[PDB]
Amino acid sequence: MLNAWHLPVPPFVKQSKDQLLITLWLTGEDPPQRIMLRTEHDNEEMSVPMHKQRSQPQPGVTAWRAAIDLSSGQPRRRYSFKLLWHDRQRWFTPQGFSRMPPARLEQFAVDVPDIGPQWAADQIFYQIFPDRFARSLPREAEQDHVYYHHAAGQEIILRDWDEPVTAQAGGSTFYGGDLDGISEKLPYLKKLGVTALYLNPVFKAPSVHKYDTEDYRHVDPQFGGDGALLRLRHNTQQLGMRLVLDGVFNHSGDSHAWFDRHNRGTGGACHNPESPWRDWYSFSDDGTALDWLGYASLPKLDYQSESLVNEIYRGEDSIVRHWLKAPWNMDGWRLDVVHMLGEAGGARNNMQHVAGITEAAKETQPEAYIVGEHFGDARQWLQADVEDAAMNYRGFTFPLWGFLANTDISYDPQQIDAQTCMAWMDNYRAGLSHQQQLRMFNQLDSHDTARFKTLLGRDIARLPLAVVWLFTWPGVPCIYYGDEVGLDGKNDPFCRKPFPWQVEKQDTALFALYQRMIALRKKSQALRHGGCQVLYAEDNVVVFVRVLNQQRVLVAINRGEACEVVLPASPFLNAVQWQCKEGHGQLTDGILALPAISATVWMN
Amino acid sequence: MLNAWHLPVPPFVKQSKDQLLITLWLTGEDPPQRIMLRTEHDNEEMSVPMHKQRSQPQPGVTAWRAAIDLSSGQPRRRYSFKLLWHDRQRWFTPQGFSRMPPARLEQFAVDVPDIGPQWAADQIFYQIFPDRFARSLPREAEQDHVYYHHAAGQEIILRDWDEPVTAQAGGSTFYGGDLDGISEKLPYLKKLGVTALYLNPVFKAPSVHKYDTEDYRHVDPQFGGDGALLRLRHNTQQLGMRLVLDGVFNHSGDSHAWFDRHNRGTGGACHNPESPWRDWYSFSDDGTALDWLGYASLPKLDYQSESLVNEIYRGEDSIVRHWLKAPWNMDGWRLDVVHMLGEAGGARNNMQHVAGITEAAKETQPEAYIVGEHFGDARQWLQADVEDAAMNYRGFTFPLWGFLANTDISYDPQQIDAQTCMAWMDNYRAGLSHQQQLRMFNQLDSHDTARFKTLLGRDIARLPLAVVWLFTWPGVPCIYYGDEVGLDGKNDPFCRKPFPWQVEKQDTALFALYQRMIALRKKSQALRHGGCQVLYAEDNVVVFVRVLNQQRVLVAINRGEACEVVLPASPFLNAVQWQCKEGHGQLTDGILALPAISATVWMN
Repeated sequence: MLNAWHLPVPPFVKQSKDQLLITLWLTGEDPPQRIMLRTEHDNEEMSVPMHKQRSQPQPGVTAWRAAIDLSSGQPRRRYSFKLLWHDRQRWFTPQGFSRMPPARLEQFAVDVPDIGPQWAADQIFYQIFPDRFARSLPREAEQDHVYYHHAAGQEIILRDWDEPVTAQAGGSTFYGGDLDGISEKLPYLKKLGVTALYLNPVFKAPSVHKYDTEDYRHVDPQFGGDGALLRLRHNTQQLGMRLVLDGVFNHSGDSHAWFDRHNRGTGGACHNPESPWRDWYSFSDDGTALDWLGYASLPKLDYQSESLVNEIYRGEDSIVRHWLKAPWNMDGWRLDVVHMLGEAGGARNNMQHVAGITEAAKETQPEAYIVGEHFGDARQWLQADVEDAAMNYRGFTFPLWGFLANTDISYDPQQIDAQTCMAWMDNYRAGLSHQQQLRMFNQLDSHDTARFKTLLGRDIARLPLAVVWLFTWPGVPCIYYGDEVGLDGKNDPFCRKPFPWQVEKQDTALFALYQRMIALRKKSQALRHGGCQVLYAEDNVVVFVRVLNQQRVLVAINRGEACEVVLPASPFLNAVQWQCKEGHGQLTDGILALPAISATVWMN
Repeated sequence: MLNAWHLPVPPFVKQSKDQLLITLWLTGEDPPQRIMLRTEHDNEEMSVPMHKQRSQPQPGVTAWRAAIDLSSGQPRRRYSFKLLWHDRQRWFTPQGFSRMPPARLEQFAVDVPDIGPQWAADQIFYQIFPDRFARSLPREAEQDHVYYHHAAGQEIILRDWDEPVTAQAGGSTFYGGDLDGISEKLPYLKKLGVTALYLNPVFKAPSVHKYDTEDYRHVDPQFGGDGALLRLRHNTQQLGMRLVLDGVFNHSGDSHAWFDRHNRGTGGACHNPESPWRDWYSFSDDGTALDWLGYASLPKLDYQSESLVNEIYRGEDSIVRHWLKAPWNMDGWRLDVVHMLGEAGGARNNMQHVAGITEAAKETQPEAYIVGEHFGDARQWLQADVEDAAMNYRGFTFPLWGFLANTDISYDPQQIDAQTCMAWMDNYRAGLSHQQQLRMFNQLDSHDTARFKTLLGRDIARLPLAVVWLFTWPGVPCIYYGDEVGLDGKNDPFCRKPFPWQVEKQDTALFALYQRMIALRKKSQALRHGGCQVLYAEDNVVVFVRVLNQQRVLVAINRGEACEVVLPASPFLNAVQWQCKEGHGQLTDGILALPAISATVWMN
């Protein structure tokens, strides 16, 4: 049968002068007479005649080649292939063959004038909640003084690292980790192979999670000070590492001097109407203020105020540009409820202010990396390019919750197969250009979820496969602290367990795994900046290959008993050297040999 | 066998005080134990417990209902169905049952409150090409003068209606219609049933197509005039019709004041580099300016110039707000090539500007209708709200062109069946909110395409089907002058034939069909404001039903040999008297008898 193949990578996609080169493969009976290239000359769907080539790239398969003039027009290079017969018309797309013309999002793409974080196309990220990771040894008296969380109406519970995580006082209990404990654990990671840290809020606030911001310009004493951070910034800089912080620009805390709610100080918008920032926060007729999802702890921010927009991002000393310029030069920003930051306490002109910030950043740090917290379809925040990347909860994580753990984002039953999954994945990704696929924030769990291991329930044996998949899927992968060491926990406040540093607690078996796929990913041009074409997905087996100029990397997942599979022939499976790297399976003349519950990896 | 039914209009989607109340129908074995309703409060996907209903709408009907708070949240509310059992999970969306969680912009969607032109779905449209529609008997003094079409390098050619339209001298052959000739044939239309006019380029231009606007502030002397455009308005206003003007806004004409590519103007940006209008266009280094698809006559305009931006839309007497104010009170615009409007002679910040002109058109005419010329996917723009609607070429016309004519957008080679077609149509709808689906500007061909009749080739037989479709599928129809009287043509120089007024040349049979359809559409709540669900999709047959509260309307086409059909049962299929309004299919209890090339229709 006729089959065609194309990936948005160099083998095909090769830049020469002001002409990008898109190439396609054709292998089968009744070939088309002509092929066209439907691209977007500056938002105008056109069609360019592709040429057949005397020279055959691999035998029995012909290659067809055309141009996209790059000297003019927008940077996103969108395109697709129109195969023509005399009576028949079949379309070839990322999502594969089609008979009905596809959508603009669902098509191969490339950011030829890529001006986005190019770094972070080859990184592993490590997520840490500073209060549950590492307690430093010389502790300033201000890091253990007990204070009152007015928000919760109780004083904070200082605890000894080894005390249990209780249901009570969830957001108020403190073990005492600090940026001095991460600046103390800068070696542990380097050896593990982490290359970049994602840092939860480290600005003055009352909670243990510090999302009820109280000032955006200074670091909490409990977390440390502008002192603890100047260190973790400078000390990481040497070791190659990268540092991105957590911001909350959708809301501050009812204790911020901006919207004081406890009369603990002065100037607050809550119980004082002529506050200079009374229009910076929204209040109804009844006068109570607009808080995030009924948490009185989190006053909503109204960006209609021209002044707010100066404090947050526009003005030269904006909170955004602030942590991104001298003396910090932080590596970028994480967006808290990025799809909720708007005006009149709603998402009014949300894309306006989201788009806004990322401009401001980009005048400060042209190379800075900006991530959206989208638990659902996040396509357009990114179709629009208001962000460099989006925490890939939809495209990567939740898809593995259904397949491997049999559950969804709301912890209900979810029965899917490999076929359903690989479609779901391939579909979302299809909406993103290749250079867009590569910067995604694909992780497996986080402080907003249970620990992944604890979700798998009775299939805990599958955790590997998940950690094997995590490093071969396109994008930037991340590791929430405690995961590499086989940590556990249900949802908050139990997914925030203190780290065990006594080897008698770690599952070092796991820890090895990271390192290998961590190193192998760094050894691989393929698994970092390479395309991906799903090769087999049905029932309980999954198979794909990352690909660049000559490097190829196959994978095979099985969520079932061991088995064999017939990889339909493919030009990707004719590599010169099937050098096994990971797993315990063997590829023998196109038949795949998998142990049960396997996650295998080949390479050249 | 489990199955479910829902469409975004009442009885299901029914407003109630400060709460929209959503309901879902269910038939089949193994009913699900719980159902949750996923809505978006400010881009936040939550869950709304559905309760089953005590009073079962019909026999074999279980119904579940829940609430959507309107006191907050954003206008267009997206929603979808998550059916839960104890172990599997099913999602219900427009496109039906599915296993994947639904895309955000494919979920059911309702605008409450509504913003755009509501009276829009109520219209039927007549699209007029002035110089080739109606020549007013009392010709003006200069209405018959001939000049030098520099753009063409020849003098413009004067001609009378019955002359054959020639290929050569495409932009120069003039037959003599005007705005008064339109006004005097308003009898002809009010008979046809039309309620609003789409008036193609009508501002001063030396060509015939008037895309090279040469004075945006006056009506051309050969196409009517300021007084004539205020007469045709006076009539429509009294007769009760609506007149929408065309906004040729991505570019100006190369003989226009602002560019003066001819040495017959002053200050023109072509051969005067310091002219205050140099930044109104982008140029290259060989002096070349950015010309619209290489046609020097329409230099593209550089929208990064604030100077232009007040002239076109932001400014008070901007060209946009001018004709939407006294004295002209136009009812809105049609933005020819609206997608390529942007900065650096390209689409840089395209969506920013499109919304700007559409925003300037409302601020003046709060009830304005703004429509963009989109030959392809307009989805992302429509999800932005930057256009109330658009020429629905890919959302109606082309789907139909594949099925009924077996042709594409640039190539004839194309074969589809009813199922392939119908998904295409449901897809594009899913991405569109209902308040917009009814506002989508359905037509079958136009001044930039080949005449439908000539596309049909040897299968002219099906023209009836299509005509039914045009008025019965959701959205507003726009009968392009000519096709009602069976006018022919082929391309941009042949698809604008002069309207034939001789009864003996008109296919009056065709005219009849329109009238009926137009009237049927005018009588029905359904065909204007009501939901639509395809009920059967196979090969040559398509069966669909528009629905509202109690009113129903069946339709059924068969572009092939006649046959019988096994109509799947449905809760809409208990109509009290399906009184045949058109077609010679007769319906016997869910068995449908469809004659060949039939366009049958019922109603109750």
